[PDB]
Amino acid sequence: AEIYNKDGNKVDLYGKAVGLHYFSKGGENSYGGNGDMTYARLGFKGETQINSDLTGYGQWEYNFQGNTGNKTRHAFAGLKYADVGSFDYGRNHGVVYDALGYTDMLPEFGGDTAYSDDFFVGDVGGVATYRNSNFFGLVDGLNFAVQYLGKNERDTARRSNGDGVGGSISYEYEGFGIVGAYGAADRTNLQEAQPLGNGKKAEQWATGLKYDANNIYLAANYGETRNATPITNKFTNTSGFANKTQDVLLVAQYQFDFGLRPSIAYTKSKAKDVEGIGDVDLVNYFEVGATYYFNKNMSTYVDYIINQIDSDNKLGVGSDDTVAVGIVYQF
Amino acid sequence: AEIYNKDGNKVDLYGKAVGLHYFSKGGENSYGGNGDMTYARLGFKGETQINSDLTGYGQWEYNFQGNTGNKTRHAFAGLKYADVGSFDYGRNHGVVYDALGYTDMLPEFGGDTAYSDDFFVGDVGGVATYRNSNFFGLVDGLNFAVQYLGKNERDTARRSNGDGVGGSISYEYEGFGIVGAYGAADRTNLQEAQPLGNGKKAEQWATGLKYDANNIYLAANYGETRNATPITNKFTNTSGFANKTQDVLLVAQYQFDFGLRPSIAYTKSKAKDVEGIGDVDLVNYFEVGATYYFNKNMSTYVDYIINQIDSDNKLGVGSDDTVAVGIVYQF
Amino acid sequence: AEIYNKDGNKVDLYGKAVGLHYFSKGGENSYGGNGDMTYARLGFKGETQINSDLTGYGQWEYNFQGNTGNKTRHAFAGLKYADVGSFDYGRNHGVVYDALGYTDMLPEFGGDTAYSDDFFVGDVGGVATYRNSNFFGLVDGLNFAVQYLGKNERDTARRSNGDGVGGSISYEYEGFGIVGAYGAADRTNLQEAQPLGNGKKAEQWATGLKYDANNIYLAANYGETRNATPITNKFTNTSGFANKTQDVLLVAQYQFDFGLRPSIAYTKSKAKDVEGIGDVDLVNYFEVGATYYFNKNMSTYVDYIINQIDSDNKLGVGSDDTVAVGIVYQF
Ligand SMILES: [Zn+2]
Ligand SMILES: [Zn+2]
Ligand SMILES: [Zn+2]
Repeated sequence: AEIYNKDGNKVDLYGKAVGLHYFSKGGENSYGGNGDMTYARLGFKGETQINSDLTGYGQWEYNFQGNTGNKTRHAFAGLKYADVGSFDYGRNHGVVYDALGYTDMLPEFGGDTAYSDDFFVGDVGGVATYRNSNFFGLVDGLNFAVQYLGKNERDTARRSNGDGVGGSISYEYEGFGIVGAYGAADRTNLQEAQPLGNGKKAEQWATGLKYDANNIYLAANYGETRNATPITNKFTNTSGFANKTQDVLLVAQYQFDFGLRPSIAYTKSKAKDVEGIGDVDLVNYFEVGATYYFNKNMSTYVDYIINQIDSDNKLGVGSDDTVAVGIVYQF
Repeated sequence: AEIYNKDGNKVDLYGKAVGLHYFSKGGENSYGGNGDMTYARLGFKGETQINSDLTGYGQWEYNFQGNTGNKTRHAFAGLKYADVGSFDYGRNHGVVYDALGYTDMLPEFGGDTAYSDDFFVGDVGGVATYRNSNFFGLVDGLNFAVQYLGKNERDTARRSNGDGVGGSISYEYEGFGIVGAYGAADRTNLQEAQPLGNGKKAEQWATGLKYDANNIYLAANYGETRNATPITNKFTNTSGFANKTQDVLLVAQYQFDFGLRPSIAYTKSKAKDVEGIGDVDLVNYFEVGATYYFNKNMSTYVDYIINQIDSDNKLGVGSDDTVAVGIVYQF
Repeated sequence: AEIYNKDGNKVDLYGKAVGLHYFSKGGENSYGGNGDMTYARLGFKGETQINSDLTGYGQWEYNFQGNTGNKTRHAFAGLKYADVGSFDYGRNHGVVYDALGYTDMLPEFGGDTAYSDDFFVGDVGGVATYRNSNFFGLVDGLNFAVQYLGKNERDTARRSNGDGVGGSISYEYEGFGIVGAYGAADRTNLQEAQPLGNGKKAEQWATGLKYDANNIYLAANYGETRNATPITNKFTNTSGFANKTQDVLLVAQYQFDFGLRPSIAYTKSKAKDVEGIGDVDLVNYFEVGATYYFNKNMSTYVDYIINQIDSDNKLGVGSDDTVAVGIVYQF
């Protein structure tokens, strides 16, 4: 929904309402919880044409919970020059999300390893991102990004980070996409004080393949982290980071013409060398679900998580299944 | 204010600014308090036409305090089919508000028994509501709704609830409306732990008549609750629910052509079998007030509460008068 | 960006995204801090034409932090009559900001003495403001305002205030503006309980000159306060108000045609008769900075604060420099 178009400036307002309910046994010990999870979104996107070759842009988006959970998701501005690329700064996706966003396609769940405020894998504040598409207008399909992560010292370890760099490479050909991304940063003094996880530097990287054509969507991600994945020991009420993780995400979806979109997926996340515990799974589930698209504005969906986590998990990660049911209006 | 109209999708943005001040003696012991109460509202309403017979819709609205008090008020989406009715899920009005909203017409106050997060009587999160108007297109004026209330377990008893059902019937003829509504739900374990109120099931119901024609508005509500009205003993700092309440609300207003709209009202709420106290009034006042409408966008108002609560109230409910003065811009 | 124009009602939606980073040594002991400070703004402005001579209006604006700091900035409505003036009530600027806003022109910093929730000098809630421009349509350039400040009793002393009055006079001629403003109010019981600052009445006043023409901007402010400037003793973790302050702000800026806008400024704030301390500076710095305007929608900026505060400051006010870098998209 555009609200302004004059002097080469465009503004688009957008938002959605999501009525959303989670079902689990009784649901402290489930994958997703139990109860109401309804929320709304509001944001704008602006693009201004400064000259023939240069464009300016900003974007904001907020999450309002309708059930705590109220969050800015995007807040950034930047410039794009003809074939040199684009620069922007703000709260934006980490560059490793260039890989991980390949499998972030399920109706409600999925994307379990794209934590917010976790350096590079997800929704993070204070990142400057240089981006180049089709490699200086020379090689169509080939894209790359480099990103500087500013130091964020905050009250909790979970949401803090030090100075860091990362980058991504992508190639997109005949309906396929392959991607690799890597990032490293300093850990804050407070993080290194935490019980779990130890090391001066944190690191995250992932690769990915996707196929997005002929009403099919199929994507696979492999990632590894060092000292970067936040974990909590629900038994001893201890927090920190996992020294190493190894994560696999697979998704397969097909889009029927009449608007039904079934989905199957798998997610497995394993921490290694966790202080006190050793090897323990963080995430392990299959997902079967479907979305029904009535049109570009309206949809409903059901998202079942068959949880492979064992009830005897040592970190006390929840072992029960959760199904989400959701109805969505967006503009 | 519509911002989109193409492909049978409409989006309306709306909001208002309310400059608002309350006056009381000195005002801990007043009906309404004392000081600034200014606030703003923002929301959207969308409607998409899926086919000949089916429509999709969503709605969101937020309250921003300008003086804590920041709240989502509506967040829901749903579908409406030609003469079968409508279904929606989200944060919405309880179905008992179908009755109580008859007397919710005063400039600033009123509607004292339509608590938020109180099962069925007001603004509540996690409700699926089926609605039918003109009874399958057969009997004009006759409407009914049934509603399922999902279990909401939260940190305080006041804002939690268990699984529940409710319904409403309404008839609207020659300027009149009559309505009855009823709802029952399980109380959470935490609620039953509270000092005040005891019982496994909570219940609320109300009836109402209104006359809304010839520039007149006249409405009466009677309600009763069991184990559902939140009460606080300000003497002993004790909380819970009233075992029984009996509530009466009357309103009478006339709209002058030149934009003045005087208003008189009465509200009385009595709790019975309150643990330790017995019978005690929660609300007891007369209201005299007026709104001046300059047009569809601008208005000011004054709202005087003559408080009948006695200073010796045993729950320490406040006994002093409050007048509100308010100026409002809306679009 | 206007979204409505029919029946003499106009609504303008507006907002901006600001990617913003502060740089300081290591930055507890700096002027501005250190890290990400990105934020977004959203607001509307409405104007309705009631009759030939009378107009209604409302305005709201919110600040969303993207890094706590989420705030309503404006929320008010009012009426303007042909040559009698205008009245409005809400969260608005104190009338002393009529003076202080002259020097509030730097890219990111500046305006250090226009505290929010500080009676009269800045962003304050619960003020009714009468305003008259060109003195009843008789003397072009000559303007005045009188303002009543309602009592705000809150949990902290810093953000509370009692009943008060203030006013301002302004003259604007051939590119110049001169202004004087004054305000006085009661201090709340809680404020008078604080360690620092003592007196029953608080007072603030300031004068100002500005020159705003030929691509130049030049402004000077002098102010004094009594018992109104909030100060904190970071050594002993003590709070309150300064018994007296004396504040000077100077700014000089030039706007190049091609969009560069260099800026130099000076700010000095001195508290006197501070309980335990005596005479101590609160603010003391030079600013050199520049903004680059690409157009009416896009801009970037750098803002350097050369901090004159001494490391041996007795209130433990921070002594290090801070440079801000920022990119801005607005509509
Ligand atoms: Zn995002
Ligand atoms: Zn409502
Ligand atoms: Zn302001």
